[PDB]
Amino acid sequence: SMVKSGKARAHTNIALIKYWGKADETYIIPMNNSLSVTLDRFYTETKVTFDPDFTEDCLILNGNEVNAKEKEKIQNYMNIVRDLAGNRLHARIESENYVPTAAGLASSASAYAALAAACNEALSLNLSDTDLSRLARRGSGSASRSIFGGFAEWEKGHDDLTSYAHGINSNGWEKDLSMIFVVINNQSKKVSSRSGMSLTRDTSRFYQYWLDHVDEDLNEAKEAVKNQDFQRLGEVIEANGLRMHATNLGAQPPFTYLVQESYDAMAIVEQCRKANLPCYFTMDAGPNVKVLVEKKNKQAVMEQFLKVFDESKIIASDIISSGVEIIK
Amino acid sequence: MVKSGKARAHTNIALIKYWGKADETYIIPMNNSLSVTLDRFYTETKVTFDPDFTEDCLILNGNEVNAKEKEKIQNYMNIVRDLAGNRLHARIESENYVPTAAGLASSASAYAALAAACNEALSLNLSDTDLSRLARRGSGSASRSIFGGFAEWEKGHDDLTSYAHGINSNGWEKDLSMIFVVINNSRSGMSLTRDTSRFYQYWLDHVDEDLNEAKEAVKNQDFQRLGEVIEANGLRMHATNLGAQPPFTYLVQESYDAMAIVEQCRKANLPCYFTMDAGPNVKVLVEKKNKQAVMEQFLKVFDESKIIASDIISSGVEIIK
Ligand SMILES: O=C(O)[C@@H]1CCCN1C(=O)COP(=O)(O)OP(=O)(O)O
Ligand SMILES: O=C(O)[C@@H]1CCCN1C(=O)COP(=O)(O)OP(=O)(O)O
Repeated sequence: SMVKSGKARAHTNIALIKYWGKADETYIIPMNNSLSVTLDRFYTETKVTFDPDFTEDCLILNGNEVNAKEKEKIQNYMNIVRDLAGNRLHARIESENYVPTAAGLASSASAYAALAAACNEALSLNLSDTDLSRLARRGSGSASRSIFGGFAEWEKGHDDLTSYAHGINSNGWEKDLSMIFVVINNQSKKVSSRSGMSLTRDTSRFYQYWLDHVDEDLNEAKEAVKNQDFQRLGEVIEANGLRMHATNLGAQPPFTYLVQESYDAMAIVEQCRKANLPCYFTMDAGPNVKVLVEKKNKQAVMEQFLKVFDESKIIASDIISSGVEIIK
Repeated sequence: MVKSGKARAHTNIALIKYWGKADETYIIPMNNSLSVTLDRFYTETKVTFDPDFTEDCLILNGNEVNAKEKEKIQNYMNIVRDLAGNRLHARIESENYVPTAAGLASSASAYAALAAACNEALSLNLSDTDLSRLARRGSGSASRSIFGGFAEWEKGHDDLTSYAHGINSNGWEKDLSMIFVVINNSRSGMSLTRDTSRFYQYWLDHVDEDLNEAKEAVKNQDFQRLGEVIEANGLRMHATNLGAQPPFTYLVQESYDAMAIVEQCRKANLPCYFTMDAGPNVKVLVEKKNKQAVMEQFLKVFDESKIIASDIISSGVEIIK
């Protein structure tokens, strides 16, 4: 009778125009806008239960305790929630990732968007989509975008109030598109995108080059979406993604997320283009290659990869039209 | 009635990179380049023109050359026949003094030595300029190996104007060394990149400024200043390949491991700077006074057999005998 709960499902998203580097490390304010598509196949379901008897926040992930470290980090995030709601209630958070994390797919975007929405629901905060995006953003930058379906854009702003995402209307175009995930063999050594982007943003000799072109890329991609022009969107996003990886090469000292196998998959995309199967690739904080393709060519493109790659390593998802949702 | 000559040329490493051709037929580059010539790695080549020879023969390290190289040699020798004004075919006996199967060895020392050997054999008395032009026709990088120490290849605009020259640094080269880090996993890569790379314009926009900064650092013997610009330039070159259609890279994780050690050395008062060519090997420029200290840092991580140092040689291509 004194316990408040809410549960939400939020889907992962992949940046076509990259978020890479922060203006503000504390509040997670980015150096540039980003543009993403939200994936139907992969998502996180998160329940939060607030109870006055709880003395601290507890996080249960895929049925298992998290270590004292994750627990510490989740408690700090929930302080933001408590401050926002004006209460001192602690919560038990029970989360399930339905994201291929072992295969290298990121879950922080769906995780924080799900948590943000679940809290809004549990506490009856009535946050707008803008304020939900802002709350999610404090947990993970890319989470700001997972509040939304289809195409979404993160507006960088200049502070906590002005940095947030919104959904882009594409006249239903997202329903015609898909993404193929090529799972690429990589080392299982620890990697962090927050840490990588910070080293690059602070020291990279090629970071200015990234900054000088990103707005142009973004405008070009947005214009391509307004026109449902697949080739035009693809060319700029593929180039934007490669420029992002270029910046890491200029870091002090340099680094890369790509491995030879990543390059083999890229070669396959170009082969597909020359054989009249339009598609374009992007890569994130890892070697996995993501292939944007029109839904009607999804299978034809997949068969080309399935010549080279194990069946288990080629995973396609549609792009979902709806945004974060409240569930049982 | 037999004409023979022998020459030794040393490999050189581009500090400001040659990457991309304006003209594929005459090997004219999109930009100037700046290299240092190495003491340790070289090619000795003997050429013999026998009227009784009907076809060009290349024996390399006691063995015969593959089909692609053989064809390349016969095409190149035609240029030499044309220049000389004879029709003599030649037996070429060439020896590479480099560590075996380590990704070293260079078209640069090979064609520079071949050019000088022919020059000697046929008594052409070519000026250094025209000798660099002849070497250029075999391999662009060979234009620079005619010289020792620092050398610059001036791109010019045709066969006559595109050649290298040696740079006088008042003996500065005697104070410098280069450490090779051998790591396991160009005309074709640079071709794809020059023709298709989405980032090639970025390369062209900055190369001339890098070159000037590099040449000015050399006049002042300013190691840190030279090092910083050449490291950035090297990395921009590999960036261009990332934007190629489709993208490719010469670097592997261990290449990045070596670069990280260079960075730690700098932070430990041991100035040194890296560069990479058309492969994963990392080359580290360092002053002689710090060579051993920097090598010790590498030997903490890499095997001794993989860490190979060379001085920068002051003299240029050289006739043997
Ligand atoms: O997907 C993204 O938006 C960008 C573009 C390329 C990959 N990437 C990332 O890895 C972003 O990783 P995040 O977990 O959102 O970083 P934080 O804000 O520090 O929490
Ligand atoms: O060393 C060089 O000067 C450049 C800079 C980076 C690497 N590199 C090369 O691989 C040049 O290789 P080359 O055999 O001279 O090229 P070609 O004129 O087509 O024969």
